[PDB]
Amino acid sequence: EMDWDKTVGAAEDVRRIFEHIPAILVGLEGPDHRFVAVNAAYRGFSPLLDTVGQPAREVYPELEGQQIYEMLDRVYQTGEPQSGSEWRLQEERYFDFVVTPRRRADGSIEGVQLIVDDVTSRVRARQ
Amino acid sequence: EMDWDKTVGAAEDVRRIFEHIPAILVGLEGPDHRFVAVNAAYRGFSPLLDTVGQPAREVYPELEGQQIYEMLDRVYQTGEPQSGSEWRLQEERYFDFVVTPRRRADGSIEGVQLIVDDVTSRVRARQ
Repeated sequence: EMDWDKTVGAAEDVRRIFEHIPAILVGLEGPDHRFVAVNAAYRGFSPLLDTVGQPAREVYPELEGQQIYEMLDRVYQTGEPQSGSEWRLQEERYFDFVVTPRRRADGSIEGVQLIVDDVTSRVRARQ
Repeated sequence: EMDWDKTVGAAEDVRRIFEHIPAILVGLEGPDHRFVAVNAAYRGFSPLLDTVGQPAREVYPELEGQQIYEMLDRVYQTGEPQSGSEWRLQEERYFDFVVTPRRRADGSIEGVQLIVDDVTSRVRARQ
């Protein structure tokens, strides 16, 4: 078994690092993808805050299992990692991302987490 | 002021998300860059563990202020973010990275954190 405090870090410290990681990060939990962790970069990309605990589909209903929630479901249900490339999201933006499962010690799936990358300027550079 | 538990997440939860973020992440503290947070991807890339608390230069002395520690210093001292592209590291690997400062509420610099990207296969694909 692992000693988390010594091997990964103390919880408050690790939270503070996460907040400041220079990339868009999100953690979700349970079959309804409740927000469990979001850092400053994430909140910058979406200025809807005081957000932890609520189901994703509930804070972002303007989208609906299409086609992202459905891939969050697939990762949650099957544990198969999923990647997207250059997905449009209405300004008008494009995002790369990877979603992976999070397993408990018993091997069961607890939730998912994502790193997102804003690649708008890269596609917009296609003249 | 921000309510961390509600806005970013509870500390143990956020730590657990961080552990599982599918990208190499590291947090350091103080003028000697003591390890403060490292996730599974990081520990995979460097299987030297039980590592939190120690100064970087002390666990990786085979490198020496060259030319990376020196750029960790520059970010710590000046607060200027730094990016690297395709840095070799002896197998033989190549890494992209971004290092940013972490400021206290008083505006002072507490440490730095990094996201690292292994891009070996991308350069190795140059025939």
